Amino acid sequence: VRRPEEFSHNEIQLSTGVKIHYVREGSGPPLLLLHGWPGFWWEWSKVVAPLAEHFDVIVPDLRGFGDSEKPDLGDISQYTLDHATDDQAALLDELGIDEAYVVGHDYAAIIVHKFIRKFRNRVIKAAIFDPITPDFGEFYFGIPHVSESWYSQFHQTDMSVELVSSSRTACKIYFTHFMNHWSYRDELLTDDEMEIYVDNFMKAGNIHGGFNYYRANLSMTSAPWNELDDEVTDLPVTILWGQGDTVVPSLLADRLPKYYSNYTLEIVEDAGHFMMVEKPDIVIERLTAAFK
Amino acid sequence: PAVRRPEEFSHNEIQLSTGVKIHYVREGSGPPLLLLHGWPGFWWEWSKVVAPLAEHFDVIVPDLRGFGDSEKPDLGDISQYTLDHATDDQAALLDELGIDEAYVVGHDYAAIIVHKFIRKFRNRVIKAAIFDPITPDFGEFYFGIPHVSESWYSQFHQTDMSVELVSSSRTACKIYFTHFMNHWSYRDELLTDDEMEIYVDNFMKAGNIHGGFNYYRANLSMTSAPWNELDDEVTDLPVTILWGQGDTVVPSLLADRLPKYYSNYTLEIVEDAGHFMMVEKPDIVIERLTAAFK
Ligand SMILES: [Mg+2]
Repeated sequence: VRRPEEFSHNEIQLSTGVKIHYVREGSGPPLLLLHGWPGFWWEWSKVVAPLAEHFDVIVPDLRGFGDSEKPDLGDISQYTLDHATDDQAALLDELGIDEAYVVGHDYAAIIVHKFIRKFRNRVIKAAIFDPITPDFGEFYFGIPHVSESWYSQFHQTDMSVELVSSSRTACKIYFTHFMNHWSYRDELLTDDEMEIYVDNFMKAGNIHGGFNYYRANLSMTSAPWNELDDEVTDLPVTILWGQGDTVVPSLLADRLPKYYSNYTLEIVEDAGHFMMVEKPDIVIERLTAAFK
Repeated sequence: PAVRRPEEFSHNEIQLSTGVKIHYVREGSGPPLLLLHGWPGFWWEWSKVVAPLAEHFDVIVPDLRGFGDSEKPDLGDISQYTLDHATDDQAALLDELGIDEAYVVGHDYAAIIVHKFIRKFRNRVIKAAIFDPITPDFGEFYFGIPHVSESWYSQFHQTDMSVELVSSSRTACKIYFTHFMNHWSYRDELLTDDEMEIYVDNFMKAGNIHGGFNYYRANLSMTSAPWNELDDEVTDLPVTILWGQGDTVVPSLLADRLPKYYSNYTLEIVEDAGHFMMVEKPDIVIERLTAAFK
């Protein structure tokens, strides 16, 4: 287990008005790895050094997460996924990168979906794990998947922030459920690993900032998708799907042709929602091979 | 120390033909009147209306199985937490008290219990009243869009983590339940802090958190069917319906569904009341029940 401090840390101010934290190492074509919720850059820790043999690996914290800036926590409008998508192109800008390989899942599955249609000329190839497409809502908020999406509505309440942040123990109890339930195997993280997550989420504004994503993009009056996002894209895309993902299940894969005309699909039977945590060997091999 | 303390009632615990030990308080002289709580709650949610009602009724206020000081059936066996069981418990309690027929009042989970009781045990009801009723119709709306913004908690309770988090301390327990007491109420703050501490005292008892959540696992999981073909019966029992317009979880726009199941009822929408009519507007409860049950 390679700890957060055993990485090379950076912080820069982007044109989008927000300060973004990221780690970086390796040499080669740029490779941007984007986390979701629950998460922050460190969820990719198992795969950074191996990929750094072939890529300039760049792993930022999304705004509202990790050590990146939390916009005014009372301003839900700064937590749209469109903002976080613009943050990624502005990061490449600030680093003098013309185009990059892009990888995302969970919330970052939407960012990548948006990114390669709005910033097509900034992406070489892309990969998405357990992708989420504009037609996801009808299922996600439907019967019986409401059994799984309840947390998105929990996070609209002020009491959710108050309860989850009431102590380290309450924080660990809450987040431990999603890491395991959304995973193929019964226990995803070692206790020490989970403790590093609690360290992260007990940072000022991180519980609140993460829930604002749900208030900004998954409320009953939220409209996070754009007309642009309905475009079929012919970008070469690598799709991996964890058959164990209970919240974004692999059966939704029959919807990919609605939006992608040139993709590979691999359903991993013994993986769930966190491919880079549970099956890092696979993430490493397929990205190295797909990205030349 | 500003409301009738829970110690200041006449308590009794009784084993029933159904196999559970039921706890209840009782006082008053008159025709019998059974008052049934829901979630979050226990017998003491009716405490503001018991003594005023006890001047004309024989008030009987039990803890539902899984709640309060009533027995928790095996917590790993959700089959013992269906609303059919809790309805039978009410008849079993009348039996054990020598009561042939009673006035009956229910809301929330007890709104369902009453719906079933007045159809299966019509022989045992004089008249009934339901606050913010819940009909067999309910699921399509409760789990529909956008009400999933309000029913998330029913699915939260399916998880093991919900029990682990909410029982983690008095603080967590109080933060959690405070949300529902207030959010489901017309006014911003339903309970005084001292009243809330009594609620926390109750839910920090062994199995009261787990047991309450089991009602959601037995009756409101996606594989549940708590309703029966009988419950589709249209009943002509005279039913008093009071509806809090500020109720966010069982909203009063649902009143158009009542004729589907009731042919002899009164309806009054209370503008400045929410999900807990007997807590937020105790006077209306007292005045309406005493008027209807004469
Ligand atoms: Mg699992």
